[PDB]
Amino acid sequence: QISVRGLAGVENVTELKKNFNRHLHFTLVKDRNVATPRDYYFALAHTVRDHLVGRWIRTQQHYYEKDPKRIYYLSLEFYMGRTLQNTMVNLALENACDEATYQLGLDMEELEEIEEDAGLGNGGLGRLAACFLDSMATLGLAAYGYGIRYEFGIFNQKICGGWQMEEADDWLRYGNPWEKARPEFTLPVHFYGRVEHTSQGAKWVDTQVVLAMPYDTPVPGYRNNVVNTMRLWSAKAPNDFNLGYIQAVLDRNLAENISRVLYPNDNFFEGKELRLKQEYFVVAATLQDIIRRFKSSTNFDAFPDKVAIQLNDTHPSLAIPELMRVLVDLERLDWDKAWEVTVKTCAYTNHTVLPEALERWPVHLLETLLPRHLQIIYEINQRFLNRVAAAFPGDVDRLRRMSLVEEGAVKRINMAHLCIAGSHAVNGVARIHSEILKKTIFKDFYELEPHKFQNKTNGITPRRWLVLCNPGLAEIIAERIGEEYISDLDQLRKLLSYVDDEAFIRDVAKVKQENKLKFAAYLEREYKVHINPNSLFDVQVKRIHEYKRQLLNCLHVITLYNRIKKEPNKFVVPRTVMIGGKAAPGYHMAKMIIKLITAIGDVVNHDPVVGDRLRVIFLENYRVSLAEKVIPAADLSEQISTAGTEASGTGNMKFMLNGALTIGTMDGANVEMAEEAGEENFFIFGMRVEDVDRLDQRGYNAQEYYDRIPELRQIIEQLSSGFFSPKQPDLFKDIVNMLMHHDRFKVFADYEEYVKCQERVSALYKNPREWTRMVIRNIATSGKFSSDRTIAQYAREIWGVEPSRQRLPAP
Amino acid sequence: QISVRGLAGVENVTELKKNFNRHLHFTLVKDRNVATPRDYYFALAHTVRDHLVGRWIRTQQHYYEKDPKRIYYLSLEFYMGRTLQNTMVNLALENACDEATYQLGLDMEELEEIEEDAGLGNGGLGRLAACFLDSMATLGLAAYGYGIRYEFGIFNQKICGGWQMEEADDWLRYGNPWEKARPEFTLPVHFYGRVEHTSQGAKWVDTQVVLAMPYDTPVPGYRNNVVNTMRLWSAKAPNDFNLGYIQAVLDRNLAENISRVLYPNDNFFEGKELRLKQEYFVVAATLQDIIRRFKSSTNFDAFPDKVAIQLNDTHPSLAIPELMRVLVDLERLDWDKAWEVTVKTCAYTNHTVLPEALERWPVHLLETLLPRHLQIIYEINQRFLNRVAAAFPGDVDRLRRMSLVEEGAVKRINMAHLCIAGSHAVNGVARIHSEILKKTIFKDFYELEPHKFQNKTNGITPRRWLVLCNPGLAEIIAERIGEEYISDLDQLRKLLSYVDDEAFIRDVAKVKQENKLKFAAYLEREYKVHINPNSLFDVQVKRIHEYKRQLLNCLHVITLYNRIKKEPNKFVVPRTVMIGGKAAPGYHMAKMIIKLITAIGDVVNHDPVVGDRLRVIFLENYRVSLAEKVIPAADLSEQISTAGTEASGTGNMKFMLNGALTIGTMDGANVEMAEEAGEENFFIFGMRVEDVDRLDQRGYNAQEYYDRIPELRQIIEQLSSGFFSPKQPDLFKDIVNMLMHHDRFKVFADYEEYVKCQERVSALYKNPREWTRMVIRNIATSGKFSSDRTIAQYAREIWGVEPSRQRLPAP
Ligand SMILES: OC[C@H]1O[C@@H](NC(=S)N/N=C/c2cccc(Cl)c2)[C@H](O)[C@@H](O)[C@@H]1O
Ligand SMILES: OC[C@H]1O[C@@H](NC(=S)N/N=C/c2cccc(Cl)c2)[C@H](O)[C@@H](O)[C@@H]1O
Ligand SMILES: OC[C@H]1O[C@@H](NC(=S)N/N=C/c2cccc(Cl)c2)[C@H](O)[C@@H](O)[C@@H]1O
Ligand SMILES: OC[C@H]1O[C@@H](NC(=S)N/N=C/c2cccc(Cl)c2)[C@H](O)[C@@H](O)[C@@H]1O
Repeated sequence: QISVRGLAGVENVTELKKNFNRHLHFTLVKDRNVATPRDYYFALAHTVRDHLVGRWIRTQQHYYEKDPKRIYYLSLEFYMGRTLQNTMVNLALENACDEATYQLGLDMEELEEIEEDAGLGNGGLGRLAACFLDSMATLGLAAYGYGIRYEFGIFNQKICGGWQMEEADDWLRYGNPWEKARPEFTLPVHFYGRVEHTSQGAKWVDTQVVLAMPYDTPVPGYRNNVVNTMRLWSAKAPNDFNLGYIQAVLDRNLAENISRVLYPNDNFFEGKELRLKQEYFVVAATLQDIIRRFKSSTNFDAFPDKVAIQLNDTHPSLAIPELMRVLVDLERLDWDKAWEVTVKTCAYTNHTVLPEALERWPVHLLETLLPRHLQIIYEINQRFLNRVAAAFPGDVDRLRRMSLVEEGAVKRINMAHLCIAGSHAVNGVARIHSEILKKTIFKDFYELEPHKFQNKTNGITPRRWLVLCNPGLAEIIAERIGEEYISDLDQLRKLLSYVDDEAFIRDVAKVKQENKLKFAAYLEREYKVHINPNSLFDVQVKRIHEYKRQLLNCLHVITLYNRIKKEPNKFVVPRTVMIGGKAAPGYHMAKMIIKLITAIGDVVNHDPVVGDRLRVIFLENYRVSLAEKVIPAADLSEQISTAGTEASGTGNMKFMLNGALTIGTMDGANVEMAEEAGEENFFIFGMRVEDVDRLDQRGYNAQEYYDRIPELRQIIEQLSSGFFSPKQPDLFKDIVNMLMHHDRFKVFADYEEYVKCQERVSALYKNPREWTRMVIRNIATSGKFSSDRTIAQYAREIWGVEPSRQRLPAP
Repeated sequence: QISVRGLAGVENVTELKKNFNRHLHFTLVKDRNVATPRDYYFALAHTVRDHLVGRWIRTQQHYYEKDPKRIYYLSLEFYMGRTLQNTMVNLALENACDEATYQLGLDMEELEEIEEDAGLGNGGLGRLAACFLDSMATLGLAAYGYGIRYEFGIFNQKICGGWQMEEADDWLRYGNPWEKARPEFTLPVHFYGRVEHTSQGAKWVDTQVVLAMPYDTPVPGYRNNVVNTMRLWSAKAPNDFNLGYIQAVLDRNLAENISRVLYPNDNFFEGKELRLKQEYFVVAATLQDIIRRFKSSTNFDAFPDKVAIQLNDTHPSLAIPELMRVLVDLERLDWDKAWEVTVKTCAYTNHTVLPEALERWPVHLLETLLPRHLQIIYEINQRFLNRVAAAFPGDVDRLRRMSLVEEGAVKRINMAHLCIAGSHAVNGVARIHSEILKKTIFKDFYELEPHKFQNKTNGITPRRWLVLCNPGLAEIIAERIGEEYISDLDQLRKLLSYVDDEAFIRDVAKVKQENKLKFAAYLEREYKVHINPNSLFDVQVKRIHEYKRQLLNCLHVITLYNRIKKEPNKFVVPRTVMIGGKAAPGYHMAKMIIKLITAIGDVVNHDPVVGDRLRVIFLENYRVSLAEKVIPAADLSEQISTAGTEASGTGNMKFMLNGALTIGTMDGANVEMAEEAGEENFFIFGMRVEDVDRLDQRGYNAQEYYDRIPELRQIIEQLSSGFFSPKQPDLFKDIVNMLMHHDRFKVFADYEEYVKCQERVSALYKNPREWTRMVIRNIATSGKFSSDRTIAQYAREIWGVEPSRQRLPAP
C-alpha cells in the first residue's frame, strides 16, 4: 500500500502464507474452524520470528570471528513495548505480511493489537534503554543489553471512581514468542555469608545460592541484517534448596521472588532489601557472563580494550565492587591493577538531580547481604579520599562531602559517588543537565577530575517513533526526499525547502487530521468517549510527578473553563485536553493529582454552556503502545517541568518528530530543541534555571501570587470550597495546602506566563497554514534527536568504537 | 534393525532428517557447531511431536461429530515416565527415527536418556492411570484423563551415607515439549466464603477465586491413529489478586501453591489443607469442563448416557457433592433427579484396605474451605441413613458404622462411604481384594446394595512394558507368532507350543542374558558398581512399606551371608540381590529400612570370603525409566507382601511379562497370576489370608519364632549387637523392637517358608533349560494381565461402551 513499508513480491507472500498455515497447525495445534484471533497473532509472530534466526546466528558468529570490542549496557529497566511490528519494519516485511494476512482473510492491525507490551520499565529511563538497543543494532555495534526478566512489569492502571487502581501485569500468561530460554548458560549468584581471611587473601563463604537463568531476545537493526541480543536473567532456586518436605518445596518461592516484579518508582528511592537483591543479581550474573565470553577470545590488561560496561544510572553500580571482587579475590590481581582495569571498563550515566531519587544504601543492609562488597567499598573510599586529601590539602569539609560513606543516624553508601570514583566517564543526558552536574551536585568531583565529565543528549529511535507509529507522515516525507533519512535523521533538514510548498503543507496537515480521526475513533470504541476531532489536541503524557507539573496544566484548564463561563457567547479555539500517566503506588500526592484531573473532567465535560469547546480526558494506562497512538495525533506537546528538574525528557522529542508544536519551559532537552528549531518556532515560557535560583534565595512565597492574580485566587477558592467535589467538599485540601505552603516546584510562579503563552498557541491555531508551516520547521530540525546520533557519540567519545552502516550478508 | 520397530523407508528417513534440521535451526536457534546433546533431544522430540498433530485434531473432531459417550478418568496422579520412545512406538516411527538420527551421526538411545520422567505419581496407583490412558486410546474410547500439572513431581532420591535424601524434581526446567497450554479454556475455582439462603435456594458467596489453566498432553493409541487427551490443570492467581503493592504481587504465590507439588505419601493419609485444596481444584475445574462439553452437544436426563466419571480412589470424591452442587444450585434441578444423575454418572475404584490410607477429612476443614459441600454431604448422609434404617429396622449399630459422618474427638467425613453412596459401581483391583471389600471393610454396604460391587483385576500396557522396554523379547516372540499379540496379549498362549522348542529356549535365555549384560554395564557407567552378570538377579523394586516386607527380604539376605560364612567352601548359586524404592519423607521406619539395606551391602559386598557369590545393591531413585531398565534384566521377582495387604500389585505383572519367575505370597494379583500360569510354575510360600486371620485371633507372638528358629535368633542378635553398624551399635534398635513387639505384618511368621522356598529357586536356577522352560510358561500365560483386558471390562461392565480395534483414517 505505502512505499516505506517495503515490497510485497509474489514469492514472499506465497511463502509467508505457507508458513503461517504451518504454524497454526503444527505450533498452535489449531485449524481455521476453532482458531481465535489470539491464535492468529501467534501464528503470525512465529512466522515473522522465523526470519530472524539465520541473521541472529550469523551476527553472533561474526562477532566471535572478528572479536570486536563488546558493549554491555546494564539496566534494571528495558521498556520494550510490542515487538511484532518493529520486527517487520526492521526486516522490511511489513507490506508482505500485510498482503499475506489480507489474502488469508485477516486484518493484520487487529492481530497486532493482541500482543502484550513488554512493560519492563517505568518511563523515560527504561524507554531510553530500548531506543538505545535499536540504535546500537542499526549502527552495527557488538552490543548486549543485560537486565532482569520480571514476571510482572509495570502495573496496568485502571481508573475507578476517578482513582487509580493497580492491577498485576501478568505479561507472560500466554507465553512470550520473542524469547529463547538458555538454561545451558545458567550461573550461580551468591548472597549473605561471611568473609574469611587466609594467608592468600579474603574468601566469601557460607553463602546462599540463587541461580540466574538467561532468556535471550533478538534486537534487529534497521535493514542491515544485524541481530543483537538482549539477555534477561530469571531467578531459580537450586534443587537441594531448603533440602518438612512440602514446606521446603513451597519455600523455593523465596529465592525466586528476586525476578518477580518491577519496582514501580521512578525518580524516587526506596531502600528495600528485595530491590538491593535485584541489583546484585543482575550485576553478578552479567559480570560472570562477560568474563566467560572474554576468556573465550589470563591477562586482564586487554580487558578494557575488549569490554565496555555502561551503567544506566546507579542501579547496577555494584558492578564496580563486583568487578574488583572477581579480579582481586578470584583472579588474584593486585589491587592497583584491578582498579585500573575497572575504571577503564566502566562508565556511568546520571538521569536525575532530585535528591530523593539518589540511591543511598544503609550500611547495615550491605553488611548482611554483601559483606565482601562492603569491605571493598570501604577500601575504594579510603584510597579515593587519600587522593582528594593530596589535591586539596586541609580541605576537611571537601573530604566529608566527597566520601562514599555518609555519616548520620544511619550510615549510608552514596552510590553515585561510587560510580564517579569507579568510572572513566560520567555523563548527563542533556546539555543543561550536564552543566548542572558540574556546577552543583557533583561540583567537587568535577574539580578533582574534570576530564571524566561529559554530555550525551538523549534521543529516540525514528524507527519506532516515526516509521512504525506514523507511516502516513513517513511516506509523505519519503516522497520528497527518499528513504535514507530513516537511518540518517539529519536529512530531514531538506524539508526546509518545502516550507512554502502548497502541496507539502496540505499533505502534512492531512496526515495530522487522519491521525486525529483514527485516535478519536480509538477512544469511542475502547473507552466510549466522544471527542471533537476539529479541536486542538492538547496532550501531556508522562509519569505523574509534582516536578512535571500536571498541576500547572490543571490550573490552565480551569482558567479556560472559568473564562468560558464568564463570557459564554465569545468565540474560543476548541480544545481537547488529554492528560495521562501512571502514579507510583505509594505516592499520595500523585494519586490526588489524577483524582483532580478526572474531577475537573466530570464538571467540564457535562456543562451544557461549554458544549464541545472544551473537553478534559484522562488517558488510562499510558504505556508504550498507547504512546504510539496518541503522539501522532497530538497538536500541542506539554513539556512544563520547573526549570532545572527534568534531566532531559524524551517524550518531548517524540512529539516534535510527529508534527506537534511544543509549549515548554527552558528545561532539559527542550533547550536544545528550541535551539535547533529556532525560538520563534517554539512556545517558550516561564522561569529559567537562574530565575528559580533567584527565587529560592529570597524565598518562594506562594501567597504573593494568590494575592496579586484574581484569576488564580478564584481557582484556589473553587478547589477549597468543593466546587470540583460537591459530595466531599474538603477532598482537595491536601493539594491546596501544598500549593499555598509547601510547593517545591513553584507552580504559581509560572502561572501568568503559561496562561499568556497558551493564548498565543490558540492564536496560531486559528491560522491553519501558519500553524502547519511552523510544524514543518519543527519536523525538519528534529534530526539531532535521533538516538542514532546519541549512540554514535557514546561509541566515539566513551566506548572507543566506530559505528558502521554497512550490511551484513543476508542468507 | 528389528522388525517390530517398524519400517525405515527412504522417503520417511529423508523427511525426518529435513525436519530435525529445521527444528534445530528455527525452534532451537542452534547450528551443529554449538548444539548440545540436550538440543539434539529437543530437535528429535519436536520432529516426532509434529506427527501427532493431524491425528490429534481429527480424533477430537471425530468425537465431536459422532458424539459418543465420553469417559472421564479423574486422578490426582498420572505416573507417565518418558514420552519420546512411547510416541515413536505407537506411531511406528522407531526404526525410521533410529536410521535418520544414525545418518545425522547421532545415537538415538543416548538422546532418549536426556528426557526427564514426568513423575506425576507415587507408585502403583499413578502408574495404573498411565497404563489405562494408553489402553483407552488403543481401544478407541473417547477418553480424557484429568489431573493436576504439578510443578514438582515425586522427589529425586539421593542416598547419602546410606540414608535417603530428597531433592526437588524440577521436571519443567527446560520446558516440556509434550504439552500444549490452553489458556483460552481457563476456568474459575471457588474457595472459602459462606452459604446464603434465598427464596430460591442456597447461594455460595464471598469466595476467593483461583484460576485453573489447562495443559493438554496427547495420548496416542497403538497404530490406530487415535490421539486422546490428558488435560492437567495449573493454578493461576486472578490479576486483581490481593489488589503494599509489592507484597500483593509476591502473595500471588499463595494461590498458585495449589499445583506446586505432589504429596509423596502412598498408602498413608495426611489431613493437610493444601491437599484438600488440590482435590477440590481438580474436581471443580474438571466438572465445569465436562458440563461445558456436554452442553455443546437443558435436560440432564441424558447426562449419564453421554458422561462417565471414574474416581481413581477417593482423592477426587468431591466430584459427587460438586456435581450435586452444580445441578441443584446452578441448574435448579430437584434433589432426587440430581442424585439419580450423579449416581448413574459416577463410579469408584478402591486401591487399598489399610485403615491409615483411608481419607477421613475433619469436618472443621470442610466447614471453612467448602461450606456448601459440607451441607450437601450432610444431606446425602441423612437420606442414605434413612434408606439403611428402612432396610435394617432397629439395627442402630449399622447406622453408626455406615454413616458418612464419623463421631469422636474430631468429627470426620469418611470419603470412601461418600463414594459408595454416590456411585453406581464400586470395584476392587484384584479378585481377592474385591472379595475382602465385600466380606470386611464394606460388608455393610455390600449387604445393602450387592449389585454395586464388582472386580476389575489390574493390568499393565504391553506397549511400554514389553515392546518399548524389551524389544529383544518382543522380536523373538514376533518371529514365531506375528505382531498381533501387541494389542491382543492373549495370543501369547500360542507360545505354549514352543516350550519344548530348542531354538526358542535358546533365544529366550539369550535375550535375558543380553538384558542382564546391558544392565550390569548401566550400573558400572552411571554408579561405578561392579556386579557378576552370571549370578541370579534377585529383584524387589516398589515403594518402601512395612506391608511390602523389604524386611523379610533383608532377613533372607543375612541368612545367606551367615550360611556362607559358616561353610565358606560349599557351592552356592551366586546372587545379585537388588532392592530399590522411595520412602515417603515422613515415614521413619521406611527410612530405617533403606539404611539397613545399604548397611547390609556394606558388610556383604566387602567380605573377601563371600567373593562374588553374593552382592546386595540398593537401586537409587527407582522410577518409571529405571523400571524399564531393571525389569527386563530380572530373573526373580520378589512379591512378598503379607497376605491380605497388597490390593493388586502391578510390578508383579511387569516381571511376569519380561521373563522373570516370581517368589510370592498368595496376595493381590499374585493369586490370579499363579492360577493363570499353574501353581507348579510359581514359587508360592507363606500364610494365606485365612492363616493370617487365625494368627490374629489367638494373637501374634514374635518371641515364639525367635525362640524356635536358631538362624533367626542369630540375625536378631547381629542387628541388636551392632554387627551391621560397628560405629553406632544401637542404630537398628527401632527395627528390632518393632519386629519383636509391634509387627503388624508378621515378618517372622513367614520366615521359615520363605527361606525354604528360596532354596527351591536356587535349585531350579542350577538347571538353565528347566529354568527357561518355566519362564516360557509364565510369559505364555501373562495375557490376562494386559490393561487392554482390564479397560475392555470397565468399558462393558461399568461405563456402558464398546471398545473398537478399528483404525481411524491417517492423513
Ligand atoms: O513460545 C513460548 C516459549 O518459547 C520458547 N522458545 C522456543 S522453544 N524457541 N524459540 C525460538 C526463537 C527463534 C527466533 C527468535 C526467538 Cl526470540 C526465539 C521459549 O524458550 C520459552 O521461554 C517460551 O515460554
Ligand atoms: O535519561 C532518560 C530519562 O530519565 C528520566 N529518569 C528516570 S525515569 N529515572 N528514574 C530513576 C529511578 C528509577 C527507579 C528508581 C530510582 Cl531510585 C530512580 C529523567 O527523569 C528524564 O528527564 C530523562 O529523559
Ligand atoms: O516448548 C515449551 C512450551 O511449548 C508450548 N507448546 C507449543 S507453543 N506448541 N505445542 C505444540 C504441540 C504440538 C503437538 C503436540 C504437543 Cl503435546 C504440542 C507449551 O504450550 C508450553 O507450556 C511449553 O512451555
Ligand atoms: O491399583 C493400583 C495399585 O494401587 C496401589 N495403591 C496405591 S499406590 N495407593 N495409594 C493410595 C494413596 C495415595 C496417596 C494418598 C493416599 Cl491417602 C492414598 C496398591 O497398593 C496396589 O496394590 C495396586 O496395584
